[PDB]
Order: sequence, then C-alpha cells, then structure tokens
Amino acid sequence: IEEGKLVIWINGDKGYNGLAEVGKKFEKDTGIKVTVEHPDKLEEKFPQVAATGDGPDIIFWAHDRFGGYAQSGLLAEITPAAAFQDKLYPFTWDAVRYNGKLIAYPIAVEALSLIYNKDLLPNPPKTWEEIPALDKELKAKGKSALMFNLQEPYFTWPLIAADGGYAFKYAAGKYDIKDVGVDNAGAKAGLTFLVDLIKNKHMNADTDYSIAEAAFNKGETAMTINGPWAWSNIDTSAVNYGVTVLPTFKGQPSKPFVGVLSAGINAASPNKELAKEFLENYLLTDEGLEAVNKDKPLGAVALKSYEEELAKDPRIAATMENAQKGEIMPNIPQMSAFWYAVRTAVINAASGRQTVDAALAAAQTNAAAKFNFTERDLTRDVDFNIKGDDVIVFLHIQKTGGTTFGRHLVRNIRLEQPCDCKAGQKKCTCHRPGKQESWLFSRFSTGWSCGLHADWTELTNCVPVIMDRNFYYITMLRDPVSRYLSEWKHVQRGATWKTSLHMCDGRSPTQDELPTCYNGDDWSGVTLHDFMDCPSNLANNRQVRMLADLSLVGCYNLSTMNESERNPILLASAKSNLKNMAFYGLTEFQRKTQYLFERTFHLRFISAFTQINSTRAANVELRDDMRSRIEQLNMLDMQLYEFAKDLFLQRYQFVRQRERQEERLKRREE
Ligand SMILES: O=C(O)[C@H]1O[C@@H](Oc2ccc([N+](=O)[O-])cc2)[C@H](O)[C@@H](O)[C@@H]1O[C@H]1O[C@H](CO)[C@@H](O[C@@H]2O[C@@H](C(=O)O)[C@@H](O[C@H]3O[C@H](CO)[C@@H](O[C@@H]4O[C@H](C(=O)O)[C@@H](O[C@H]5O[C@H](CO)[C@@H](O)[C@H](O)[C@H]5NS(=O)(=O)O)[C@H](O)[C@H]4O)[C@H](O)[C@H]3NS(=O)(=O)O)[C@H](O)[C@H]2OS(=O)(=O)O)[C@H](O)[C@H]1NS(=O)(=O)O
Ligand SMILES: OC[C@H]1O[C@H](O[C@H]2[C@H](O)[C@@H](O)[C@@H](O[C@H]3[C@H](O)[C@@H](O)[C@@H](O[C@H]4[C@H](O)[C@@H](O)[C@@H](O)O[C@@H]4CO)O[C@@H]3CO)O[C@@H]2CO)[C@H](O)[C@@H](O)[C@@H]1O
Ligand SMILES: Nc1ncnc2c1ncn2[C@@H]1O[C@H](COP(=O)(O)O)[C@@H](OP(=O)(O)O)[C@H]1O
Ligand SMILES: [Cl-]
Ligand SMILES: [Cl-]
Ligand code: NA
Ligand code: NA
Ligand code: NA
Repeated sequence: IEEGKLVIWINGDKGYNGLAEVGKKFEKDTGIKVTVEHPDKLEEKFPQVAATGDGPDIIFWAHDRFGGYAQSGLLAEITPAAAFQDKLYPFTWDAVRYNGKLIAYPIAVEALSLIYNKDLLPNPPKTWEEIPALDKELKAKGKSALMFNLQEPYFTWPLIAADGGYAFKYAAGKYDIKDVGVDNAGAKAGLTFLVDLIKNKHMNADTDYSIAEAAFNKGETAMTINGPWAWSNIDTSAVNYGVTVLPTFKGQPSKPFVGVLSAGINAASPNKELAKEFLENYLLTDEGLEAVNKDKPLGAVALKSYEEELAKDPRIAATMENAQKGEIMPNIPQMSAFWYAVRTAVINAASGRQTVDAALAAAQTNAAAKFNFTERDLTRDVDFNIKGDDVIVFLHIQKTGGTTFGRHLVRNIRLEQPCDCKAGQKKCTCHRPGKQESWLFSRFSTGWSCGLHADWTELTNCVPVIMDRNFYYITMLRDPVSRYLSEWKHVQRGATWKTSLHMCDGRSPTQDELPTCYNGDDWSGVTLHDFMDCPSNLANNRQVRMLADLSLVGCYNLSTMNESERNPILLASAKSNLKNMAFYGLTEFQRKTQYLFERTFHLRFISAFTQINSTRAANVELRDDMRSRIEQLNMLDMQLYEFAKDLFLQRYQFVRQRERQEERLKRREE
C-alpha cells in the first residue's frame, strides 16, 4: 500500500464508475489519486492480503463481513465527530458497531424486492403459493413467471426465513453461535417450497445471477428478485418494471436479510486520515452519493439529507418495506460460516441430489461449526502386545512437544522390561523381552532411520522395510499459531532440519521444487516478518503436510496442480491419516494426552505428564493482525487442528465416561 494514494475495493455489482468520479473530484481538490478496483471475491481476498502489508486502503462490502475482519484486527476504528455521526441514521451505525467500536462507515441500506414486468403482469402475485398457477398461464404464452439467482443463499434466504428459519438466535444481548436455525420446521417448509417449484419445472436449479437477469431484461420472465443495484441494467434494457413487496409464504412476509453497504479502512493503511477525509467529506455528501447512485442505485442511503431527497422513489419505498419485513444481518465472524453452509445446502437440495431434511441438517452442523464422529472414531482399543510383533511408530512433527513426548515413551512407561536408557546417551534400547527386536520406532529408540523428522509419506513407505506386523502410528499436534511461532524462534536460533530427505514417489525434491529460504548455512536471526515472507517456508501448514499422503498432489512439485485442487486433497488426507492413527495427543492437553495414551494401549506411565504454560511461543507479544497473517499462512493447519481438537476432546469424554460407568458397575455388584 503506497502512502499519498488511495486504493478502494468495491464489488462489481456496485456503482464503481460513479465512485471513481468521486475519486476524481477528491484528486482535483487535493492532488491525491484515488484508484477504484472491483476484484473478484474481494471479500475473501481482503483477509488474505490485509493481514500482510497489502490490500486496499478502503474496502466496501455489506456489513455482515466486517465483524470477522475486525476480530482479526484488519480494520481501523473509525472516529467520526458527533456532528458527522448525526448526519447518518443511527440504525446504520449500529450495523457497523462491533464489540462496542465503530469499524466502518455505513453507506446504504439494501434489501431484496420483487421486480416485475408491467407489460406481462400488471398486478404481481401477493403470495408464493400462487406462483405455480401463474407460471402455467405464462408458459402457454412462451414465458415464465419467475427467475432469480438460486446459487447465492442471499436470494433464497427470504423464503427460507419466512416461516421460521433463522441464522443465529438473538438472546441476552448477543447472538448465540450454537443456536442455529437453518434446519427447523420453518426453514424446511421454505426450502421445500423452492425445491417443489423446481421439481414441477417452474424454475431451474441452474439459474444464477446472469441467467435470471438476462431473462428478465429480455422480457422472457415476468418477475425476478433482486436488489437496488440491478435497476440500472433494467432501465438500460428499457423494461417497463415495478418494484414491490416480496410475496408472502404461509401468510407470512418473506424476510430478507438486510445488508448495509459499508466502507472500512484497512488497519495497515498509511492513509487513514485521507481515507477518513474522502469518506466523510466527499462520498457521504449529497453529491458524492448522487454520483454513485446514478451509476448503480444504492437503495436507502445512510445520509439523512440525501435519503430524504430520494425517499419519494417508489422503488426505494418498496426496498424499505421489504427491509422492515426482514432482519438486519448480524455482523459476527460466524456469518461467513453460516452463508457457506446454506449456500451448499440450497444447491444440493435444489438439484434434487439430497433431500431438504438431509441438506439442511448438514448446513446446521456446518453453520454451528460442529463435528460428528462415529463410535468407531472415538474408540481406539489396542491390545498392545509388546511380546508379539506390534510396533509403535512415533511421527514427530517439529515443535509439537515431541521431545517431551518421545522422552515419556522411552523413560516413563511401566514395563516388565522397560527401555534401557544409559546415562549420558541420547537413544535408548527399547527391545521386546528376550529379543533384539525393537517395539518402538522413534528418534530416541531407533533414531531417524527413515530420515530426520520423517513424515507420514516417508514413514509409511520406509518403516515396514527397515524393520523386516501391526504398526501403530502416533503423533502430537499443537495449535498452529503457537507451533509456527515456536518454529520461527527455533529457526531464529539455528535450526534448519536441512538434512531431512523429504522423500516422495521415491525421490527428494529438486531445488526448483523446494527452494531454500535462506542464504548461507542457516536462517539464524530471522525476523518474524522475513520468516513469514518466504513462499517455500516448510513451517507453513507443517502439520497437514507431514500427515498427508503427498503423492496425492504430485509430491513437492507445485506445478502439477492448482492450489484450489491441492489444498482440499492435503487437508482431507491429513484428517483421514490422523483419524485412523492408533492415537494422538495435543500439546495443550498434557494430562488428557497421558490418560488417552494409557487407555488406548493399556499401559501406565511412572510419573504424571505436566503442563508447561510458559513456552517460548507464549512469550511472543502478538498483534491481532499478525496473528491473523499467521493463521492465513497456516490455514490448512488451522482447519486440521479444529478437527483434531474436537475429536481428541470427544475421545477423552467418551473414554472417561465409559471408565466411570465400569467402576460404578463393579461397585453395584459389591
Ligand atoms: O563409522 C564410520 O564410518 C566412521 O569411520 C571413521 O574412519 C574409520 C573408523 C574406524 C576404522 N577402523 O579401522 O576401525 C577406520 C577408519 C571416520 O573417521 C568417521 O568419519 C566415520 O563416521 C561416519 O559414520 C558414522 C556412523 O554412521 C557417523 O557417526 C554417526 O552419526 C553422527 C552424526 O551424524 O553426527 C553421530 O550421531 C549422533 O549425533 C548426531 C548429531 O547430533 C545426531 O543426529 C541429529 O539428531 C538431532 C536430534 O534428534 O536432536 C537433529 O537435530 C535437529 O532436530 C532436533 C529436533 O527437532 C532439533 O532440536 C535440532 O535443533 C535440529 N538441528 S538441525 O536443524 O541442525 O537439524 C539433527 O539434525 C541430527 O543430525 C544423532 O542422532 C546422534 N546419534 S547417536 O545418539 O547414536 O550418537 C554418531 O557419531 C553416529 O550416530 S550413529 O550411527 O551411532 O547413530 C559419522 O557422522 C560419519 N562421519 S562422516 O564424515 O562420514 O559423515
Ligand atoms: O466458495 C463459495 C463462494 O464463496 C464466496 O461467497 C461467499 C462470501 O464470501 C460470504 O461473505 C457470503 O456472502 C454473503 C454476503 O456476505 C452478504 O453480504 C450477501 O451478499 C450480497 C450483497 O450483500 C449484495 O450487496 C449483493 O452484492 O449481492 C450479494 C449476494 O450475491 O449474501 C452473500 C451470500 O449469498 O457467502 C458467500 C457464499 O454464498 C465467493 O465470493 C463466491 O464467489 C464463491 O462461489
Ligand atoms: N509439557 C509441555 N507442555 C507444554 N508445552 C510443551 C511441553 N513440552 C514441550 N512443550 C513445547 O513444545 C515445543 C518443543 O517441541 P519439540 O520437542 O517437538 O521441538 C516447545 O515450545 P516453545 O518453543 O514455544 O517453547 C515446548 O515449550
Ligand atoms: Cl539418528
Ligand atoms: Cl489436559
Ligand atoms: Na549410537
Ligand atoms: Na543465512
Ligand atoms: Na503471548
């Protein structure tokens, strides 16, 4: 981001040419250039790039996305004088308040309305229920009743919410992120109606924004559902249209989710005062807003003075009617998870590939960020025969507390013949009784015989050869921000692990495949900024990479497939390999780790594990924005760890409960 310039991001369905005009006036008056851009998926890109030193100075989106940005420290708190604040409506400022702080400037209120072609349909239907009959009439004329975007849940939500669907329950002054309303009876009734429209061929599951707009603007369908921004192209096509209240469902209003177009200032911007000047004194004026509105209409604007000027527009009146009947969107971080969940559910139910009940049950789980596991997932019972051919293999991922855990395995297990750990000697002899055969494959027993910090791909391909059995793989995992910081500090004091083989498909990577991040013999002294800056840093997503079958993505050759392909493959492989291991622990839960290992393998340790809170990672003072950047660099790990933590904790609860019940039964007998 350059100082003395403004870069602005706004979505491509908005009046960006109009905004650019406002930017030109600001430039005329101040010599400061303003660059407007409308990148695809700007709302996903922003938290990926703003976490670094890049991104726009100002980002425009509906307010629902901004709580997540603010929680991640990506937005500047906005500091409008009371005088300015009074120029906008208070309920629009509420839309942009997060944890008590104002995090953006509200611009305009948007709600979906029913838009109809007066040359085909002079009185629009008042109910969803009459649409099928109406369609039958229109089909005999070679037309259809209704087409709208079925791919974005924004557009189907009004019908789903009408009879009772909700996102997150509001109770006791906040949104309850565990109380999700996407699979209740009202939600199902709404979605069922939509799926029935499609089954009866009144709509097509494939219809998206472009298809619906093209049909309406060409006079092929009598109605569409859309927002104020859409009115411009309709006018361009010279359709004689009206904008009105959405149809009712089961006698109740459609309830659209109401968005407030908002402008946030990037926390990493060197131009915060200039962005403030632009927004308050150029955009949020009658003239600034008129420029944008004339390009693509904004809806009901937040600035009282200009809202009053336009209030007479019946299209805006309909917009306010629909907005009053709907709900303002939550701005909480969990909103994006809600939307992603419903998006998928609607597509799969609409297509007929999944029933409404199943699809919405899936959305329910996803929106609430829950994980469902089978009994089999929770039960890990190994009759570990140390006298037999059983072998435990410890896959040690760097900086997960593996030195501690590996020491426990060789020093701390009660066995008839425990590992022989000679004083002043790194490794131990962990042999079966009477034999010269090892029961433990690990750094402190057999050594790094399949390579330094051999990962899942290396071990599963090397261990069976180098030992000739039942192999019981185990590992430890750590929250990725802490693990990443620990690795940074260790590399900063000399660690390279440069002798690791990184074998996959029978060879090590080439230098082209895996470039080194440092010149010279190590990366000692590296700042966290420079650590984060190297694209080929093996610290990024280390736990996923080391748990996945890397052959599935062409090993270390990043040109073999795109990131959109490779990433879901890696995460799924890591999850599966982890889940299917005999056991794993978590660094943050030392006592539970001990207990589960003991109960899995029917072994006991001599001394209790202990929790060390004062780690080198914990001692790093971390700005939220930098924490966010570390999360983004480790996004696969973040997802793996969320999965792993929940499964680990469900395993703990399951095993403990079973054991408590067993004790009780024995007592009941006596
Ligand atoms: O045997 C020979 O061939 C010998 O021959 C001699 O010549 C003759 C001998 C005899 C006769 N005769 O007539 O009788 C004639 C001629 C010749 O002079 C020798 O050069 C030659 O020796 C060669 O072979 C031997 C045997 O293989 C080699 O010795 C082995 O390997 C040594 C070694 O590699 O240094 C040494 O191993 C011990 O020490 C290593 C280094 O500390 C240990 O490996 C390290 O483990 C670290 C760890 O786990 O902590 C790891 O650290 C990294 O990860 C951790 C955890 O994440 C982090 O904390 C660290 O920060 C991180 N550091 S990093 O970022 O820098 O990576 C290290 O990476 C890893 O290297 C090793 O475990 C340890 N093994 S031991 O405990 O068993 O001792 C030993 O001497 C020996 O090991 S072993 O075979 O017994 O297992 C010798 O190196 C080799 N010399 S060479 O010049 O040919 O290369
Ligand atoms: O990978 C699947 C898709 O993911 C991405 O779309 C996501 C967004 O990133 C989420 O934020 C969310 O989108 C919401 C949106 O936040 C909400 O404001 C509303 O968007 C309206 C908007 O307010 C209005 O001004 C106008 O622009 O129409 C928008 C609707 O199209 O509703 C959105 C949900 O429909 O969820 C979507 C997932 O549906 C990514 O951008 C997609 O390209 C990708 O396919
Ligand atoms: N019992 C324990 N409780 C908490 N953290 C522990 C631990 N034993 C080790 N760790 C942490 O695990 C990291 C070392 O992992 P490894 O042995 O795999 O390299 C260190 O993190 P820090 O570098 O942040 O201090 C260490 O503090
Ligand atoms: Cl070794
Ligand atoms: Cl614990
Ligand atoms: Na040795
Ligand atoms: Na160096
Ligand atoms: Na800290």
